[PDB]
Amino acid sequence: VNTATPGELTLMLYNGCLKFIRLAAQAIENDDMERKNENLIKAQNIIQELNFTLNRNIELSASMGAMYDYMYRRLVQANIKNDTGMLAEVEGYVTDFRDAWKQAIQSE
Amino acid sequence: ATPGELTLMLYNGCLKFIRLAAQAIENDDMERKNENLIKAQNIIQELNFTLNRNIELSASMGAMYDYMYRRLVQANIKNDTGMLAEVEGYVTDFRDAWKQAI
Repeated sequence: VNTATPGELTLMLYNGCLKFIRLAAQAIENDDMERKNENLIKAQNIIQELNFTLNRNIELSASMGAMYDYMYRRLVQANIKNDTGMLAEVEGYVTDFRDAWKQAIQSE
Repeated sequence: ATPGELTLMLYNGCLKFIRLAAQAIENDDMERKNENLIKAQNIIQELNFTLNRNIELSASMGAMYDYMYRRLVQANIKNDTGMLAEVEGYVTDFRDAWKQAI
């Protein structure tokens, strides 16, 4: 909780993608078709996960980044003043981001 | 699998922790308030970092993701490990560059 490294999740997908590709190569060299297909399907899923997020993030642009900064800043300010009020406003913003993101998902 | 799930997951996680924090404050539970508020904060930085990088990589990285996707599909059909190695090289480069950004 105090040691979170911003950006590690994408890193994790990258590491996952590489393992699946490598496992896929081993599956082929050893006549294991089922394990080759499953791993490539998974390697493919990570790429599409990154692809989706990249594209949507480019559309949201820097103003969305300014939005995050604010929220982060507010949660810190709500944590120092025990202001459930500020948690309510931040919750209102995040709720719309999620619903909006949920849409962008189904929308394909 | 649904492309986009993981971010949806982060948003939902972030809402849970924000909500548990509101609960803690009312119960004068400073312990859990801090815990949950830091988690929600970590999620925001996680989303903020990714967004900032993705905008720097630009849409060109997007075309590269499509190609890689197609090469994998092709490599699966051809049982070609040379193609896998190719993609593996790109992903390793992108992962290192990201490991640096962090």
